[PDB]
Amino acid sequence: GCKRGLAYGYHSKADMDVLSPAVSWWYNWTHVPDEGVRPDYYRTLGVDYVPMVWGGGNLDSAAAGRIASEIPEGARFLLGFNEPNFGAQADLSAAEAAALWPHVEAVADARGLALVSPAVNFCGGDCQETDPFKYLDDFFAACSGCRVDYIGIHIYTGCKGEGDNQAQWLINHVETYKSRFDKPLWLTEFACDSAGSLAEQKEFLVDALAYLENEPRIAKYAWFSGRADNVRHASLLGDDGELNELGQAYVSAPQHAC
Ligand SMILES: [Ca+2]
Ligand SMILES: [Ca+2]
Ligand SMILES: [Cl-]
Repeated sequence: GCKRGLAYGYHSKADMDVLSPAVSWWYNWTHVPDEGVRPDYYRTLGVDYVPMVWGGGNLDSAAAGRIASEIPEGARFLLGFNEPNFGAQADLSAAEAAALWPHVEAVADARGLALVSPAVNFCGGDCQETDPFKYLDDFFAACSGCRVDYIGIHIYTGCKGEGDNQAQWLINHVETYKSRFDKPLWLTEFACDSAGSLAEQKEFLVDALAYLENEPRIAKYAWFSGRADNVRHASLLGDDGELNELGQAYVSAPQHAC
């Protein structure tokens, strides 16, 4: 249904009150929703929680059972491993990710969840695989019998883009995924990474959402993040329950069919 989500794990009730007019889903890199809004408040607001299996550690049938019984009632999706191609994140070869996928698929089969691939991006340092398109080709080869409904991607570019479209470098990467793969896409983290001022991140966000809302191959997208320390000007929230100017732009931006 509605595409606009958030990648954040520390929502308060008041935070979700001000986001929920347009932010219809979120995830938090684990499989149980943020303590501040659980077990009922997010459900009463009608915001969807999407669980994740972040990585490959401590994973077997017993763990799959536990995760399936801990994910809340109402789940419909399950995200696969986070940035496995990065040594500093889930740190799995495409072959290892494919070999452990049965545990992820066992959770989704038990609970009736649609599956998002492990989420990839370009890696430049400490990389199992630098090239995200290659990683995914290799994963699908190694996971030939596996259920994967959607492809997970992360994009972080500079803020200036091309001509009047400050999001052109992000658009160009989505167009590469669209040519390299046929499955629908979830853009589970994005922001620009060079913002010299708030105005630079705001113009990038506005042009990015106009593209993502109107691109049918993007099923869902999630801004990084509610409160971020290390991506300059990327936070949406200030004080408890207060959107900042960037949050207001994210909530107010036009939506496709929704
Ligand atoms: Ca281990
Ligand atoms: Ca512009
Ligand atoms: Cl609650």
